[PDB]
Amino acid sequence: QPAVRVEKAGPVTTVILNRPHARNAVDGPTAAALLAAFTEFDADPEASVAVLWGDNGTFCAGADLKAMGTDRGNELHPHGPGPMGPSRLRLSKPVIAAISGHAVAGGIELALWCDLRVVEEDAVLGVFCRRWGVPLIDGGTIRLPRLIGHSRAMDLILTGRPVHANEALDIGLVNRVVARGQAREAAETLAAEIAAFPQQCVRADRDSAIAQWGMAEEAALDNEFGSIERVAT
Amino acid sequence: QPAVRVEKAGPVTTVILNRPHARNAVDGPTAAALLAAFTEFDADPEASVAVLWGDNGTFCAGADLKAMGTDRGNELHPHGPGPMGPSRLRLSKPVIAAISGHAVAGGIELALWCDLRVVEEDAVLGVFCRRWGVPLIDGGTIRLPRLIGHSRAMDLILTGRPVHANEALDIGLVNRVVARGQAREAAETLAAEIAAFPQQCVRADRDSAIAQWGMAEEAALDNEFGSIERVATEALEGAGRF
Amino acid sequence: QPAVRVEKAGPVTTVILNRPHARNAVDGPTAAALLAAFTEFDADPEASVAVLWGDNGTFCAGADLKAMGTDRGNELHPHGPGPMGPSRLRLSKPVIAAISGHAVAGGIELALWCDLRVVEEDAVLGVFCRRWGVPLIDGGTIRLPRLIGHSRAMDLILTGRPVHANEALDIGLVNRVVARGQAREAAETLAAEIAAFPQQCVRADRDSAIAQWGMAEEAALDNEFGSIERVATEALEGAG
Ligand SMILES: [Cl-]
Ligand SMILES: [Cl-]
Repeated sequence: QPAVRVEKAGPVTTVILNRPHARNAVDGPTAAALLAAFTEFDADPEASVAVLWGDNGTFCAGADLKAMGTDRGNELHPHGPGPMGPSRLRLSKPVIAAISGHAVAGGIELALWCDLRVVEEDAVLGVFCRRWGVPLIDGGTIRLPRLIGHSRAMDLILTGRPVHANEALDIGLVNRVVARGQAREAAETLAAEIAAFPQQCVRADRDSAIAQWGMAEEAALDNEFGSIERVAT
Repeated sequence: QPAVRVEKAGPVTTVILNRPHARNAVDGPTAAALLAAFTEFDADPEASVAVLWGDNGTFCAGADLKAMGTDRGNELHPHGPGPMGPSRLRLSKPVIAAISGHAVAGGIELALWCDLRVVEEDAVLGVFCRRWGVPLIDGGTIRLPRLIGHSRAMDLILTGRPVHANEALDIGLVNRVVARGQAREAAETLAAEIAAFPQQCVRADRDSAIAQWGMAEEAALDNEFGSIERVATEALEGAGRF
Repeated sequence: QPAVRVEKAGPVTTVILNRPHARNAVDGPTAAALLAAFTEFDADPEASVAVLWGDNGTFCAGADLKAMGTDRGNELHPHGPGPMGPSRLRLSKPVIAAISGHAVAGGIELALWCDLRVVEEDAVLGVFCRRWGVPLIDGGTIRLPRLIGHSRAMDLILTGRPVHANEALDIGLVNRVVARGQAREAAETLAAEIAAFPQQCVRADRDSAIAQWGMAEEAALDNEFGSIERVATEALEGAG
């Protein structure tokens, strides 16, 4: 019955969202638990790669709209943590989204906060909060243009339209498409593969790819150079 | 036969370029009129989404090469407005390009300045000014890479080659492809769809998506959080529905 | 037998990497020769576009792993030049990658440093250094996300996987795919096409497309406006 649970298999930690009646929507306490799970993952020396997976046939419907306006609603912190929980956490290690069913609104934002996205053939991603007038305040306006280009990003943001798996893959919004029911396993396999590689190197390259955004090239290249030292140590 | 005219249909404002002899090329006075049309749109509280449409079977051929070297030539302002007119204006509300025929040179730049692009199946986009030796000075060198990625932007910019609708859609250069004759209508329908959503929320998300470019992620996320206060009145007005 | 040579045909300069026993891997001395070749190109007023081509059926396998840990290894300079040689050089004129065989590790970074990439249909690109535990330190972490978007870049970087030509084209990692053995010719043809346009204007647009990254839009636009002055002489030359 816990909204969030964590299962580990060697160096891959799977963080699991489970709110069957709420289509894995995330309220205040669920957000805090998601944040706690990723903070533990980040600090855990034995954990190399995480997987974020929604249980029971869907990924995440976004913020819990029933709970908004109540004591259980998402917390609104100007400098973070983000309303969905970990959406402003800059992890030292990668996370793979394992998406079944719907990843919409705050749920697409959690997907986008992950480093890679594995989706099932019938899954749907979208900015559905467009319909409701609830703004993207879990990084969607920053990550969508950077992940897939401003043009496509503006399409998804302005229209709020659904994006199915084949289009999602074609435009780079997701990285793998697998059969129905297979997302968790495919993501965990991918995570295990990334975890088998030399880890300080994975982390130096990842951290640089993320940090370079918004930097002038010379400055970005000076930072990238620091990876040598990271992997010597 | 005014070069620029404006037609409104509820909350959608259509800005129409019409210079049949010049294939909708934009000289100085036309640029000023385009700028004024969009300035008016920006200030009109009843107007939610604009459509930029070229009349008589084409979008825009670029800056008017025939007006070059005359007092009808495009104006060159170091800090704006841009030569094509509205190309350095940051509108508070979105614009959709409705592209028939050609969107080339300064004309592809107008298309890129819009938020979304709907093109007809036989239309052609391109940095044709490459052949002419006329530089991109209406944001093309900035918006092409950010819109479709640096690699494809370099292809289009270096070669100046034509891009047909098929390829344009595949690479994200355009967002919708429709049948010949249908761009204005399809763009207007898409515009009405966007205008039917809660608008302060639309504008908050759009403004952040535009502004985050070049910012460090933390500062960008701090700015994005501002959207809560932007929609506060509108969320309350809609509290019943919600 | 020289590791690097240079051949010119009119305004197109082809820089050729040839280390057939080492799969065109780049050690310290080869890197220095690649840098010198591109430095010469950059200063050559008659050279308009460069082509980077690997001889003998492959492009470049990255840093020479056998030279690594010796005094022939790549040099490590905090502020440049880059270990592969020219990878931190911001050239005043464009370069086209002509890829056969493999462009991996440092080799994919040289490909990404070029402006355009023409690849052979059986060619393979990849971040193979992921397996080796050697970091991307020739701009791959910067150029990959900017070139094809953050999502696809993270795929390639984290997994280190091989990307074939068809996928490469589809995702914008390469710009043209041609038949086996034809990358050099196809790149030289494309280079000559680009060389035939007015060049000050090409260079103004290119420099602005590069410089704008990281800049706020407004500052980027102010910089872009400078292209008018850059082309002033050329515009008059072409006036009538
Ligand atoms: Cl895009
Ligand atoms: Cl991408």
